[PDB]
Formats: sequence, C-alpha cells, structure tokens
Amino acid sequence: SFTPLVVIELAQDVKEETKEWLKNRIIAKKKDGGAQLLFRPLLNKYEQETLENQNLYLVGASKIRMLLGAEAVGLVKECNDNTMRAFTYRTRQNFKGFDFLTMAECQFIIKHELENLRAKDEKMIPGYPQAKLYPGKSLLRRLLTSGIVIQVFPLHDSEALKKLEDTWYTLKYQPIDSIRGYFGETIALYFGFLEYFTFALIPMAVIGLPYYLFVWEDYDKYVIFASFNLIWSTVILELWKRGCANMTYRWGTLLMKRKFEEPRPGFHGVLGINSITGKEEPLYPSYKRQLRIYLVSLPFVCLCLYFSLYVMMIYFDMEVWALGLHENWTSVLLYVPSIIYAIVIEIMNRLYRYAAEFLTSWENHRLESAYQNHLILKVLVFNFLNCFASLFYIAFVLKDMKLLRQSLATLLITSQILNQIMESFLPYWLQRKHGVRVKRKVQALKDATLYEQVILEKEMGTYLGTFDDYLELFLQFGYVSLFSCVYPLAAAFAVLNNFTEVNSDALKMCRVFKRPFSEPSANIGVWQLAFETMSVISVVTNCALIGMSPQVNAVFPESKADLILIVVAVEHALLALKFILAFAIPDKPRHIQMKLARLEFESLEALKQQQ
Amino acid sequence: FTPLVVIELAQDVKEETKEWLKNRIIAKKKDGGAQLLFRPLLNKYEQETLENQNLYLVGASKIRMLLGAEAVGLVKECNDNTMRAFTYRTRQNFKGFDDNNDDFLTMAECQFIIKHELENLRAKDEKMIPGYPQAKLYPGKSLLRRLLTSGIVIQVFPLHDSEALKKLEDTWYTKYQPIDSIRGYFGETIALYFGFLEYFTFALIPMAVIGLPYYLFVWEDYDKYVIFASFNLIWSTVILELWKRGCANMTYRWGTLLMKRKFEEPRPGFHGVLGINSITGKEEPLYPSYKRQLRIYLVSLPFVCLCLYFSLYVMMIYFDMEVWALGLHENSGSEWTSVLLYVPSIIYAIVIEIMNRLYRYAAEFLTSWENHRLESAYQNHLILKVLVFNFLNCFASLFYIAFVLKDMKLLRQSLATLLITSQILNQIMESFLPYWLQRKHGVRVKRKVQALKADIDATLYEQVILEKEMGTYLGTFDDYLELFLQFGYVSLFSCVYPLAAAFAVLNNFTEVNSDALKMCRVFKRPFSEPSANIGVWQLAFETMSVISVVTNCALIGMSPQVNAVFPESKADLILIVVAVEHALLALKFILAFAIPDKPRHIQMKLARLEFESLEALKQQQMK
Ligand SMILES: [Ca+2]
Ligand SMILES: [Ca+2]
Ligand SMILES: [Ca+2]
Ligand SMILES: [Ca+2]
Ligand SMILES: [Ca+2]
Ligand SMILES: [Ca+2]
Repeated sequence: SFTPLVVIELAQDVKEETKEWLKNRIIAKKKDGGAQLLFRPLLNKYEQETLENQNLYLVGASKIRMLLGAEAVGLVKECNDNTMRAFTYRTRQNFKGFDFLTMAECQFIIKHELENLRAKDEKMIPGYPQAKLYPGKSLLRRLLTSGIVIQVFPLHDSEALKKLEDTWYTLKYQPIDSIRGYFGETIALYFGFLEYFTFALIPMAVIGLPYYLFVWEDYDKYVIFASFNLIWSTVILELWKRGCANMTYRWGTLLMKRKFEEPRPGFHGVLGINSITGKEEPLYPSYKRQLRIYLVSLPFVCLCLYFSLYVMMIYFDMEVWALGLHENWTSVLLYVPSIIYAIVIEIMNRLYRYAAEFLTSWENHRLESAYQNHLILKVLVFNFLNCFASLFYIAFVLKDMKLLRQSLATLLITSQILNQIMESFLPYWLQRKHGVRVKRKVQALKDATLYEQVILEKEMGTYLGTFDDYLELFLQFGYVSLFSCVYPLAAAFAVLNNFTEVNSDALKMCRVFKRPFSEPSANIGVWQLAFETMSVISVVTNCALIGMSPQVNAVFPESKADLILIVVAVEHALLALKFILAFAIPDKPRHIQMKLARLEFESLEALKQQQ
Repeated sequence: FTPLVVIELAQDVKEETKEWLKNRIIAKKKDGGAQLLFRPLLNKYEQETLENQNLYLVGASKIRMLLGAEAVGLVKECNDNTMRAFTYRTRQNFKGFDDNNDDFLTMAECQFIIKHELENLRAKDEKMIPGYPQAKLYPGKSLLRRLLTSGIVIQVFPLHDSEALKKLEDTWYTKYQPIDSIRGYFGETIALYFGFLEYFTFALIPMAVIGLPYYLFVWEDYDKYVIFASFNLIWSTVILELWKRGCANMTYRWGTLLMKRKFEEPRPGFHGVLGINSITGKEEPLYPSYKRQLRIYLVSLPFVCLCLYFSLYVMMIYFDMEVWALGLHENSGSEWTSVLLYVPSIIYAIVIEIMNRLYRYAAEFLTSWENHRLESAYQNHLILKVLVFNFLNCFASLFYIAFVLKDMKLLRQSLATLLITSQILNQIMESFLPYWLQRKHGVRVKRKVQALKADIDATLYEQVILEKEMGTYLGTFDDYLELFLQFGYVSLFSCVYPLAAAFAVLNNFTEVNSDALKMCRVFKRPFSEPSANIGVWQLAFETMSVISVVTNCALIGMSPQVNAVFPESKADLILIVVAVEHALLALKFILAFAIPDKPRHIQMKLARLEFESLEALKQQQMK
C-alpha cells in the first residue's frame, strides 16, 4: 500500500453505490475525467474483523503523479542557475532540490485535484437523487453540501512536527522556513509577520516607557512622540512589504501567477471554455457578482455598522442610568452595563460572521483568494467598529482620558491574558485529555498506529484561518498607533503579549488543531490595506488628541477656531508627507525587482520564439 | 529609394565627417551601425542650390523596415484578431500583411524606426568625430547625440506626406474627430492629445449645462452650492476614471498598450560606461541609479523649491503693486488714473512670461543633466518640474484673492480674464499668427524654386527647404497644460465662477481646429512616439481633483450663508467642514478604486496574453 497523506470521512450510512463511484473518480486517469490519485480504506479486510472502518478513507499518489500535479498547481522552485522558475516534469533535472516536494505541498496538490473533480454526465450523486449534479459542478463541493462527505483533511507527520516543535517554542529567531515546510506559505507568513511586528513594536515600547515612568505630559514631549509614531507607522508597514517580498521570492510563491489558477470548489456556473486559460470550467458573469456585492452585501454591512453604533449608544446610555442609581449593592451595579455590552458584542460578532460567510459564498467568487479578501474585509470593518467606536466615543465625545486609559488597560492586560487561556491553553488541556483517552482505548484492543492517528486528528479541532490571529495584531496596532499619547505603555504590553503569543499560537497549531491545508500566499492579503488605513486614521487621532490637550488650549483661550485651523493644517501636511514617504520607499528590494524584471523580459522573448 | 527622414549638417562640415557619417548609416548592423540608405538632397547643383548642399535624405529596404519594426517591438493585429509584437519570421500571421505590399507599416512608423536606429548609432573605436578633435568620443557614446551637441548635425526630422496630410485635413477641421487617422500620420502621442482634447470637451459639457442656470438665475444659496460642489467632486473622479478606460480601449486597438516600453533601448542623451545590461543583456551605456537620484533630490529638487519660493515672492510684489496703483487712483482724481490700474497686471504677466521661458531652459538642462535612461522618464520628470512652476504662477495669485483677500468679485474678474481674453490671445499666438507667418514663408520658397530653371524636378527640393526652416513641435506639454489649467479653474472655482466650464467648452470647440492647423500647416512633421497613456498628466489631473475637495469645502465654509448659521461658534463650523472634507476625500478614493482603470474585455485580452507568455516560457525552458 501507499503513504497516506489526506483523509476523507464519509457520513454514518453512505451507500456502496456512492462509495465505489467516489473511489472510481479519485483513481481513474485525468484523460477519462477525475484525479489520477490512489484510494484505500483506513482499515484492511483483515483488521476490519475487529476495528470496523467508520467510513474513513486514505488518499495518496505516485511519485511521478505528484510531480505532474506540482506542475499543474504551478509550484515555483529554484533552478541550478539560482533562478526561480515554475516546475515542469520535462525540466525536472534543471531544479536545484532534485524528498523534493514537502508533505504540505503534496497534500495541497491532492486537495487541489479533489476540488477540481467535476461532474461529467452525472445528473445526481449515485444513490442520492436529492444531491443533484450538472456538467461542471465540483463533486467535492456537492458531497460536502449534501453531507455525504463529512470532512477532507491532511494528516500530521508526528516525527516532523516534533522536530519543528523543539526549534519553535523556546532563545533565538523563529524558524519561518521550517514552519513553511510543514504548515505552508499562509501560516508561515503569519508567524513571519508576528515575529516582525513584535520587533517593530520594540522602538515604540522603549520610547513610550519613560513617558509613563516620569509622567511626561508636555506639548514638546507629546509632539515628539506623536511625530515618531506617524513616521514609525509608515516605515514599519513599508519595511514589511520589502521583507515579505524577499521571503516569498525565496519560497517561490511571489513568482506564482495565482490569477490564472483553477476556481474554488464553491464556485458555480455554466460549464464552458475560459477565454484566458482555455480550460473547460464553470463560467459566471462578473456583473451578477458585482450587483450582489454593491446592492445586497454592501447595504447589509452598512446596516450592521449602523446597528453597532446604535447598540454602543445604548451602553453609554446604560452607564448613565447605572451612575445615577449609584449616586442615589450600587458598586456591583456599576460593572453590570459593561458585562451586558461585552456579551451583546460576542452575540453580534458570532451572528455577523455567519451572515458574512453566507453572503461572500453567495457573491460567488471564482478564486479562494478573492473569497478570503472579501470575507476578511466584511468581518474586519464590523470587528474594528465594535472595538474602537466605544474607544473613540470616550476619547473625543466624552473626552475622558482617565476612562480611556482604564479601557485600554483592560484590553491590553486582562483581555489579552483571558484570550490566551481561551485561544490555546484551555483547548490544549482538553485535547491532551482526549489524546490519553484514545491512546488507552487502542492499548486495550490486543497494528492500529495509523488508526489511532486518524481517529485522534479526525475529532481534532479544525483551524478556521489566520483571520482571528492577524486581527489580534491589527487591534494591537490600533491601540498603539492611535492612543499611544494617552496610554504610553500600549506598545510595552503589546510586545509582552506577543512574546507569549508566538509560543501559544505554535502550541495551538501543533497540539490543538488538526493539520490545516497549505495555501501558497505571496503576501498578508487585504491585511496590508487594513494596517495602512489604521496608520492613516492615526494621523487624525494624534492631531486631535494633541489639539484637545489643555496645554495647547492654554495658548488659545478665546480663539478656538484658529487652534483647529492650525491642527487641520498640520494634519494635512503630515498626511501628504506620510503618502510621499510610503511612495519613496519601494515595496520590493532592488535585487528582487531585477530578478522579477529579467524573468518578465524572458517571458516576452519566449513568446516571440514560440509564435 | 523613397526619402523619409532628412539630416541637416552645419554650413561647412568636412568631407571626412560626411563620408564617416554616410558609412555608419549605410554599413550592416553586424559591423556596427544602422543598415539604412543614405543619399544627398541633390546630385546636381546650381548657383542658388550650392547654399543648400549639406542636406541628406535617409530611407531603408522593405525587409530592413520590417526587421527594424521587430527591433522597436511594434504590436500589430494577427489573423486570430490577437495583438502581438511583430517578428519577420512570423510576418505572415499578421493581418493585412503581403510580401509584395508595402502598405503594412505607416510612414510615421517607418520614420520612427529610422530615428530609433540613428539614435542607437554608438561609437566603437573612434576617440573623436573624424575631422573635429574637439568633439571627442568614447565606446558606447551615441553618435547622433555628439553630432547634435558639437553642432555638426543641426537637425534630424521626418518628411511630410503632402497628399496624405491634405486627405486627413479635410476629415479633421469641419462630427467626431478622426483619432485613428491622426495616429496613422502623427503617431500615438499626438493622437492621444487630440483623443484627450475631444474627451475632455465632452466631459466638461455636463458641468457647462449644470453651471449655466447658476449664473443666469444667480443661485447663491447653501443647498444650491452644496448640490453643485457635490456634483463637481463626483464629476472630477468619474471623468478621470472613464478616461483611463477609454484610453485603454484605444491604445489596445493601436497595440501600444501591449508594448513593454521599460525594456526599450536608452535615449541618445543617456551617457555611461559601455557594459552588459543585467535585464536585456544588450551592450549599452551603464549609469549608477544612486548618482541620478542624488542629482534629483539634492540639486534639482532644492532648485525647483527656490524657483517656487521666488514665484511667491514676485506674486507678493504684484499684490503690493496693486496697492500702490489703487492709492494713486484714489488719492488723485482724473482719467489718467484708470489707465494706471491696468499697468501692474500688464507688468506681472510680462514678468511671468520672462520667468516661464527662463525656468524652462533651467528645467530642460537639469532633466538632461539628471541623466535619465528612457525618453519616457526624461519627459515625465521634465513635465513635473515645469508643471509645478506653471501651476503655482497661475493659481498662487488666484488662491491669494480667494482665501487671503477673500474677494470673490476680484476672483470672478481674474477668472473671466483667464477664460475669455487670455484664451482668445492664446489662440492668436499659438496657431493663427504662426500660420500667417508660415504661409508668407511658403510663397517666398515657391517663388525661389520657380526662379531656378533646372534640368531636374525640384518638387522634393521645395518640400525639404520649406519643412527644414519650419517650426519644430516642442511637444504636447503646452497643449495639455491648457486643458490642465482649464480643469483647474472648473473643478476648483466653479462655485465662484459658474460659467468656467461654459467658456472652457467654447475655447475647446475652436482649440481642436486651431491645434489641427498648427500640426498640419505650421510645424514640420514631429517624430512619432508610441505612447500608451497621457503619462504623468494623469497624476497631475488627479492631484487637481484632490485639491478641488479642499477648495470647494473651504469656499462653502467661508460663504456668509453658512457663517449666518454659526455667528459665535466658528470652531464648530470648521470642525463640521473638515469632517465633511475628510468624508468626501475618503469617498473620492473609494469611487476611484471601485471604477476599474481598464474595461473587462481589455483586461481579459491582456490576461490571455500574460498566460500565453508563461506557457511559452515553460515550453522554451523545456526546448
Ligand atoms: Ca492571544
Ligand atoms: Ca493568535
Ligand atoms: Ca512603497
Ligand atoms: Ca489655444
Ligand atoms: Ca493647444
Ligand atoms: Ca480606478
């Protein structure tokens, strides 16, 4: 038998008609339609005498098949002449690494082939007339939608994971290239950004430290810190682009033209010939998708954003009712509105995410990258508003810096400690307990090594995505760039949390969730726009907070109109300089730009020779 | 052969130099030098012909022209309706091609290829220009550049096709502009201007119609001003975004959009140590980017800032001169005083012209000294330098009257002079007067040829003598600047001067015919440049639409109608205005981001070609 890489779990009582049909499509050659992979059940006929196979099936492929699949996805690898080119089976000897493809790459290729399994003449899933099919429809999608296939997931490499673990937690630089090799470009990019952002916050943590310790509340002192803050915000987000470009080029994912990739299983449409790639795949009119975006999805997001402000106002009206009652058991009643609002926020965030996931799926995006960018953008604007609208209200409407400091202190200390317990420490404790339980059950049987590994990973938690992880750092960047003049220790507590966040998130990836399917990402996606918008908002925030300070208002006792005009002029000058600085700093280093240019030139010379 | 390009040499150039120049223009590319055809204007001279002896005609073979078309990378439509770069080996696959036919490449394309080959004529072992030891040479140095710098070669220019120009003329002046016909004769750059001119005139029409009842019925209300300014800010973004889409359609059809101009050979003005290019692998001059960057930010940038400060200093003298003139009219009491009021405006306008001609010489010098590799880079940097100076001299006085003096009566009168009197005088100076003078020279040349009485046909002789002494078209800058300043008065001060767009459309209705006469019967044929966009002008026009948000919000916030609502709380009023301004600037950027710069069908056509290039690279590395 083969090396098992991907597991497919089928429902409770799936018909044999369906099982054999699914087996045929996963085994049959691509010429006859269907992936040319290998299919086998978790347990053999001999071991099925005791341990019955609970409709769990293992998927693998040939060494030649894997290399042909690597060409299909367009994996870029380094050649002997140190140039990065897309892999081809005919040109396999020219590649430097040629153990060539990692397990993560192998499992991604298998996932890609299973996702591109499309219905030919089948009018339904055999045995299930309710689960109707049409030419071009993704089989894996229809199987998951109907509920015939419960889940498809890649298997962990216990020995490889343990080797990475020892080089990961502990003191030195994070092994981003090792994380890439096991989890993929997307997960390694997150741990690469986390390590970078922690180092990026260090200057702001060191500069902000004497502002708290010696209580520096002067005009000159605040202007110096805010000026440094605005320069820091631009320079770190610009230097990240350059650093990411170096890393993704080395990986080869930067040279990948992801726009020509095959559509996601969730993409529906009339089967036809693609105008660009020439592939027989589903076709959906862009205007239908655009109308759903701007006429249904956009007004819904705006309604939820308005409702968020409406709910926030109820909390600030509830804090008035609670303060009046305390002024007239009362000390307990003061905590009550903060407890209620925080609970309502959690109810709102879980409900909006279901509505956002539905609408982005309904929008019908062709590529997974597009679906992700649109889904992140929807959930992010809602999560940002619910988190910062109350903070902005205290700072600029209430103008209560004592309450704002206490609000930020809860968010940066108590909330981050509780977050780490809920995020990885508690789920790890619970997963470790399940791990012993399963291990003991297998010992009592009297070779179920792979059986135990599949049963364990099957019931393990599914990693939802890098969104929740990046959002933590986005909100961190929010408190630091916006209110560092109010709370100078903002960056100090951000670095302290991030010092344990690397260890906690690693533990969450290794011993909590089952292996997530690798995605060849070339950047942090729509997060770059999000972080850059936050650095633009920080100009407005820092200029307002300085203009609001009683030190500046002492200079302008009557002429308050003049003061605002000066502040607005300074704000406009800073916003212009911020854009010039971002334009002046190239998003890619010189050597990467030249390497990308020579490859661009080669493609044009190749097209002239081929025609 | 058929003469296409003319090379004029200085009055007494040595035969050593003439034969050497002839050799480099005729010798095969393998031995170094363009594989073109060289011949003198006349083989038979007379007394009146002996003067015009150093005139030489340049042409090329049909095969040579096609090989030269491949070298520049001209993109033409294939039989499968796809746009691909020309190759002599793949010549049969291109639509409209026939070996016996010479109608494939236009005269404008042909003359561009010849110019390109003459510009890429580089010195091999020559340590100087033969016969002129002062005009030193080194390996890699452009011969055409050194010949023009030393003064051995006076000028190099393409010849007009009289019959073709007359056919275009009848379809041009008088319906929609024949942009594809202008492209065929003058090139992508000149046709792009007339394409933008025609578009901008149509784009201004809504603003001219909306602004018309604001003047006629004198609509000076809060609601009325907000509606117009809101429409103005939406209009500014949408027209500049729709232009990008329209330009993309046109440049794709032309093929210039599919051209990768970044890999093109350097301009003749580019100097450096001869070496191998890291990207193209071509043996061309090499210059370190850091040296160019230091010259830009440490010498050129502070100079531009000094001239910009001096412009504000000179402007202040004018606003101090208008005070001296207002006092001399008012303290005295006669008629002679009414004449003295016009005097400072006349002096300042003259000083501005002296400043603009002097700064342009300094800007042309510094951009050449910066040492840019591509002609596109030299143009974008030169446009940007001259534009910030021309914009400041034109608008600093307008901004001073509007926000320092806060005199809307004076601002209206200032814009009225700029949009009516100044635009009428501009058209006379731009084409009407130079055409009158060129027509007079035309009669003088025709009479000179009639007096010859030679045993040869002096049709080509007359054509060369005429076009040689004709004015040289400096570039599309002055032409685009007119429309940029127009867009400036319209997008910024439409709330103050509602007829701004009305007079802009009226001038542009004659500008099309005035600039057509200018390009046909005033200047000699300009060398075609395959442009794929309006260049740095897109950034300039977009910055103007960003400034218009600040301007319209300030002018509305300043109006006594809004200040009537806020009698004491002036701080609150500014906070509302600034909040509205920030919201509009955000929405303006979102709207520009939402509108795709290229249409769906062009994006797909560009995508399939991008995919084909990757599939080609995979097949070539396999080969
Ligand atoms: Ca955490
Ligand atoms: Ca996390
Ligand atoms: Ca940048
Ligand atoms: Ca004019
Ligand atoms: Ca003009
Ligand atoms: Ca756009």
